[PDB]
Amino acid sequence: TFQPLNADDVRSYLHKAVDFISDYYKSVESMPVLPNVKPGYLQDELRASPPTYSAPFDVTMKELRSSVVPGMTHWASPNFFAFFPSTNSAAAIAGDLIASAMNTVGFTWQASPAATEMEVLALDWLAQMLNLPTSFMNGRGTGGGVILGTTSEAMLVTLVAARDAALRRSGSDGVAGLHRLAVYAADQTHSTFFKACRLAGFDPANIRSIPTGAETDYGLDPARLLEAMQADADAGLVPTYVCATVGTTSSNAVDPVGAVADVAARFAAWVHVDAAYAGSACICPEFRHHLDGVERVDSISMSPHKWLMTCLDCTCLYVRDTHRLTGSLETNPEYLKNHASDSGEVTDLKDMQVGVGRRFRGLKLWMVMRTYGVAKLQEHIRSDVAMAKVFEDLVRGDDRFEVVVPRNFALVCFRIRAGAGAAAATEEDADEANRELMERLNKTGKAYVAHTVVGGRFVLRFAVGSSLQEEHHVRSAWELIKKTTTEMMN
Amino acid sequence: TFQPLNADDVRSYLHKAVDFISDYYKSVESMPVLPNVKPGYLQDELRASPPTYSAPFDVTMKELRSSVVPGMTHWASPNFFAFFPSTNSAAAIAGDLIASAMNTVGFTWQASPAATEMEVLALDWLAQMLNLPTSFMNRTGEGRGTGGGVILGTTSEAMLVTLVAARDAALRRSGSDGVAGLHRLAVYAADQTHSTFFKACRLAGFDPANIRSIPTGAETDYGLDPARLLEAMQADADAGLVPTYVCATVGTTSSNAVDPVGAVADVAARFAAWVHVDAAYAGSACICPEFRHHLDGVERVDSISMSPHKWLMTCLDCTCLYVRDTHRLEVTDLKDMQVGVGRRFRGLKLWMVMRTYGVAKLQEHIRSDVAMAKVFEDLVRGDDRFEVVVPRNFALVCFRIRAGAGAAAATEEDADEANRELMERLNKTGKAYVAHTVVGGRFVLRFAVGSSLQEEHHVRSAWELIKKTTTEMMN
Ligand SMILES: *Cc1c(COP(=O)(O)O)cnc(C)c1O
Ligand SMILES: *Cc1c(COP(=O)(O)O)cnc(C)c1O
Ligand SMILES: [Ca+2]
Ligand SMILES: [Ca+2]
Ligand SMILES: [Ca+2]
Ligand SMILES: [Ca+2]
Repeated sequence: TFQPLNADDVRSYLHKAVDFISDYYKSVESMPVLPNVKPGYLQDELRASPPTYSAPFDVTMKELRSSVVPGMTHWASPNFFAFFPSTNSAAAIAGDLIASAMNTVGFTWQASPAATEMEVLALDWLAQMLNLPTSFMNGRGTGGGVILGTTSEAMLVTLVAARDAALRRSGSDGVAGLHRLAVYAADQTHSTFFKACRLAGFDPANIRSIPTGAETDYGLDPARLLEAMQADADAGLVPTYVCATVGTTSSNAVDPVGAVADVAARFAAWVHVDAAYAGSACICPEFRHHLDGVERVDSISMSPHKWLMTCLDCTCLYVRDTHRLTGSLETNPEYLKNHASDSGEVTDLKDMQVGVGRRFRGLKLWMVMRTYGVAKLQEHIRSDVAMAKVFEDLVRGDDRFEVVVPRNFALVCFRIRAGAGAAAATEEDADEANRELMERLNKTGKAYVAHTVVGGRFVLRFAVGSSLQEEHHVRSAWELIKKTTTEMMN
Repeated sequence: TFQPLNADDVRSYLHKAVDFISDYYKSVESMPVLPNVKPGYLQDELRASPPTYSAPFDVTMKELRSSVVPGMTHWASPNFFAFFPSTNSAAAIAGDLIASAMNTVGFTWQASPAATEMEVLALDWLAQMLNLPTSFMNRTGEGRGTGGGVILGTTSEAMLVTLVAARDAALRRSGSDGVAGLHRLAVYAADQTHSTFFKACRLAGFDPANIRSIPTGAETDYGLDPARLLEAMQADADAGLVPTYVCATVGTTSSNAVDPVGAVADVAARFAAWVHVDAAYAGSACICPEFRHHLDGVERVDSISMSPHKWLMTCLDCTCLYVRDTHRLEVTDLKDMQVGVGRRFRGLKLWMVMRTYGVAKLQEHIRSDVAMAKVFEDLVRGDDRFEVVVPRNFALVCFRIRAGAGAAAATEEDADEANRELMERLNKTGKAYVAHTVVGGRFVLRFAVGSSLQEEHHVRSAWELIKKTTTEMMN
């Protein structure tokens, strides 16, 4: 008699959720971006124990509005300027809602053919937008792709494939040889790469974080990479894997992809390109040069759930040889066996990821591309970049401020210059002035700004592109920075 | 001038999705559970390249109805009897829809306080339903517990991150220079533990030579024999290897065997090995007192996982990992014990399920699935041509046509072929989806009760179809 998917409840709960969402988008800008709660508030307000009895879903939604929403940081706010925006769209939310309701589990093709074939089709469409070489999709090709939750999983599975190949060819006695494998990335590489290395069992003493400096705009210098890898090879270590980043998290530095692949090829090392954020911009011809050389790397990942209007989670991994991944990741449990899998004519996507089950993530990505089309997706990239250029040129027109690195995409790095005011004579002073500025913009509730460290300096990041954000939001943000800065001097 | 979240599109697209969903549940039983498509069907229906121009969302929805839905396997069907059902609820779907619209990333408490606290809260609520010791809890009623939890994507992820924590702890215990001593670490699980666990062991860098799959037999109903485990671990310790981690499963995938948790924890304690309980499916049943005995001894293990996205009415992804006494590793989940950093607000839908329906309805949800499974099991036991292969512990029944049922099921090899034929004929009708396993070297049909729209009459009707089909086979 209890039917959790009864027709009446399905329609009314979801209608109430849609009403909440409409109200939320109309009212989010008026809320403070950052909340004013203390750790532990939530269990105080909800209770410590689940209710014994049921409640009308209107009560659940009231507690959502009363206790959850006021304790949120509003990533959807047009005044959220931190990290990178989680850009979103009605088509993507619609697609994920439909996937959640059908709730298929696509470990094998047979487990739901449409879920796997649409994932393959969405990956292929995106590869076409990105102008990936045909070696990255799939009649003799060996390339292909998989949608994963995170860049970390994409790093982990390619690290495992590279690890297993290095151990096999170098003659390791089982994993006795694992302590001789070495891996390489610039010191601007996201911290999650180094964690994935540790997960896969690489020795922390052999995880090389290569220094970068202002001379290359903090991109990886391939001469410094070659020297590190050669020194390891001369010491009896096995260079195994290099991560190059296009669009680093701190300052949007860009590693030279082709030059890195050429260096790594001297050692037969795996090369993965992390383009989690800036990959989406490469659907535009004027940005596609940042991926030159990708035809010589082993794998590349990017996240539509950053800059391609697809809600979390959605990270796309492309490899030139899927057999290298399935060799490490495949299983063949009896209860999943089926004629299609046996035939070799399908790829079961459990064999391209860590886990077994998986959501129908292909649906929302296809719905975004199918509904909006390439031209609109390109104009979405370009309008975000143009807003960022407005903000950069505003920073450059005020001699109290400096733009710390060149702007490649929609992120501007800036700070209060030294010698800008009495409260910033030295550069250690200017450091504390910028920290004060940031904490003052955040208490306002009309901004969320977070910082980074660029060449030993305290720097404010301004990451443009929250989906609700328009040009006037960025200009008003500039006025608020200017205004707050003046009040700090006197 | 293009606004992807403009008010008109948000309402109209979502209302069209809700209409599709309402229609889907009302009509999914009339569709064949398994589709009649061949590999590659989709690229013959839809365009090969992404469109340059935009299209009305109605066109997108028409292609979903015309080309996607006909190629799906309907997990939501009441006649879906395979694997474990992905049980679901209006509250869970609503919660995941709201999470997608807010679209926050909770990689720190500050990156969204409500999101981190709600995940912690949802985990602490479920821990109470499971009657876990406070050593697995973050907050208690008036203070703090000594443990913690995190909401992960898969049971495989839970195994991987606990394997990594145990691996690193054993390397320090054994004075390894970095990973130099990794080749000495051994790991253990029954041969009925999911193959994804042995894959996770290889992912974490354990040596294939040291990954132990312990044989099980019918004498323990394919549960792990702790004496066999002790023998294997003692042998490795005597050879200079370091016993590092044991996985005990409550409700194995193939036949729902149950490993003896407390006995496994005691054997493993003699070597200081990490013990993880995998209760991906059966964990949800342990919110009922008549099932909670299966978790006796959990106070002595190191970690336990279960997946609400199997049997607790929460759509994928939702796997809960609990770790005891996390100091050995203000209000935060164990964010370092996941593969990635930035992922969805998974806790909202889990809280909405518990807050909207309550503990009593969740328990009756478990009990009424088990009662349907018992009905099916008694129907099978009442027909001499069939046998129930192992005792039914939860809502999965394993059965087969036995040898001697007919002239076409004379030898045990013939019964194997007849069971495969029965399965394929059932699936061809579109009125069922059944899949198989192998138990004690015999081909066995699984019957997994619990798809959310499924009622008792669906189960009785499936049994009549099984009888009808078997009769037509034996001529
Ligand atoms: C966003 C970001 C990541 C995030 O990694 P996850 O594992 O998905 O959380 C990694 N690399 C770059 C360059 C990023 O911008
Ligand atoms: C579900 C199942 C698994 C597989 O889990 P994933 O979440 O798909 O990785 C592992 N163990 C058991 C007992 C299962 O039922
Ligand atoms: Ca195969
Ligand atoms: Ca924009
Ligand atoms: Ca209190
Ligand atoms: Ca039920």
